[PDB]
Amino acid sequence: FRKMAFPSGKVEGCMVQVTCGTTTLNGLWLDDVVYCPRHVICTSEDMLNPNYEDLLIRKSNHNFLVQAGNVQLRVIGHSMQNCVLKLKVDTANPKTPKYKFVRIQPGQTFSVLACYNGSPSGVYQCAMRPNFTIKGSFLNGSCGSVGFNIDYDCVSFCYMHHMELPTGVHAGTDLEGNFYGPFVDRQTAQAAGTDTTITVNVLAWLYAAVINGDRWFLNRFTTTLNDFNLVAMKYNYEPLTQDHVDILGPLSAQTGIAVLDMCASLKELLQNGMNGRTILGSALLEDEFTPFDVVRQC
Amino acid sequence: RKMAFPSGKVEGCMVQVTCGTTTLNGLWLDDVVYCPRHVICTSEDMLNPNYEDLLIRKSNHNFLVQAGNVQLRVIGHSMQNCVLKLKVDTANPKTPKYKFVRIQPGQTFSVLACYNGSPSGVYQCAMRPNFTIKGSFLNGSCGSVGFNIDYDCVSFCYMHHMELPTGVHAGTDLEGNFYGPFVDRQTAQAAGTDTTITVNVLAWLYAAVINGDRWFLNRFTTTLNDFNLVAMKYNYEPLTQDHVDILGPLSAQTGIAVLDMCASLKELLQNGMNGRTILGSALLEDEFTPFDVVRQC
Repeated sequence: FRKMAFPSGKVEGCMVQVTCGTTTLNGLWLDDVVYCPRHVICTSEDMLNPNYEDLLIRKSNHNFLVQAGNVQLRVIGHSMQNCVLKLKVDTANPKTPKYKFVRIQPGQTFSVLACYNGSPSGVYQCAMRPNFTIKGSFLNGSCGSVGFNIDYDCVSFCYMHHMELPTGVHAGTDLEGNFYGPFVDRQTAQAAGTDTTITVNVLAWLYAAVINGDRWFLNRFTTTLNDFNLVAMKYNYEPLTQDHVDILGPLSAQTGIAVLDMCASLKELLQNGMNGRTILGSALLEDEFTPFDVVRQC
Repeated sequence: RKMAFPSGKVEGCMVQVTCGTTTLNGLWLDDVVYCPRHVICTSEDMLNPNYEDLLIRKSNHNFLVQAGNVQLRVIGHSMQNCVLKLKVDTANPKTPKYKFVRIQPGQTFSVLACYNGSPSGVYQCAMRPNFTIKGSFLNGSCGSVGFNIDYDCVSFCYMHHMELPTGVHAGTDLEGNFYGPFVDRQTAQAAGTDTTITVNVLAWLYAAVINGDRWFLNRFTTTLNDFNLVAMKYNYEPLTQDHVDILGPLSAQTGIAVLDMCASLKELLQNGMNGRTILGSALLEDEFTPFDVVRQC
């Protein structure tokens, strides 16, 4: 089983480079506006304690060198929405796809077009962790790269990359500029909270392995909902809510295995390990597959 | 993380090819459409098709090439080996700069998997030693292509043809030559025993020490002959001298000579990883090449 990213074409055409001062990073070009992280304007001296309203009011339109591959791009206006700098530009992007700006919730999956200096470098599928971070591959220069789902024509932009956190993990905002998590585009001592496993996702990953013909982890047991949580907590798993149960109903009725019976297997797998075995090619319990993802690609 | 190429230069090449009641994918590049030759076969045909014969009878009006909504009219058809080349009336505007390439086992490429011509998603992939490739597709995904990009330039490696009982896939290079001992005929085929790609494990292990996974090292050193004897009994492909020189760039940037790293690997092949993981896998993953590692470090 393969983690599958979305075909990045519609995003590729919106990736531009944005420069301010000595700083350069990526921006997102939709419809005569260019979205980018607001720290493009800090001197990294300003990073310890930046007054953004003060640094921005000291900037002219001409202070923003914006390039889209070959051609410059005139900035005729500039404003700030929460942590995102919104750059009015001379020309509307003709490759603007159909889009929306979505704020996802932790556990949900999306794809990331990692870029450098406005050049797309690669694409990958990841997940927002319960502690509001993204475990990803970002060299210095990924700032501004975006996270999205594509649905029919419609790119659902849900994430823009801002910061690396000491843990090695990545913090960003939605495309409105509100951070995911207790993180601030500033140089504090913010550490990521304690990560947890997305219990609802590993369960859905377990149905897929049965659907693709693996039954060896099941058993004869079942478990109350409360009993299952009190056990999984001990392994740093996210509580399983009645909402999480309902979400799984589809995948249950397709396989014939009740959702709490399936939790009975997760309990056994957590107590035993896999005894040398694997599941869809992993020796780990995979939490970056959501119920939606499993229904689509199985 | 595993990191596929930007897909949009290829997305704008995916078209649908229907012939009878098989419908699969095709690649449209400058007035030709590329496609598995087993589109011209049916229920009973593909139990032993004579392909030269099945195609000398059919004509252009047995092929339905659709680029989304716009239908392309086919104005000539030829085979190469197992690729079917349908000439069409309209040259593709979105045609990119491109080469046909044939990759080697243990090389990586990106699969832009599509269904009836519209692309589903992209993933990163390796050509296994047994010449199959791991993961899953299903019914509609033949004609989905594999590729690398270098500079402006899409290098096409692969075209999906077959699935096999292992749960794994079989395809040709873009010139119609099969990768592996497989045929575009519906009778019983199987992967050979696949082996693990030794030089990609070493490049992975380097990528670990490049990110401060520093504990699987030892102060020790095996050598090429003594290491390969291990390789043979854990079903790892042998390490070569070209395998070492390739890893120089990564040995240069660590202090870790390549054979030292091999002693580390042996004691993981023997003992195991002993509880811990390396970059969050309990497996010694081997679908990252030395170039892949550097391209992302």
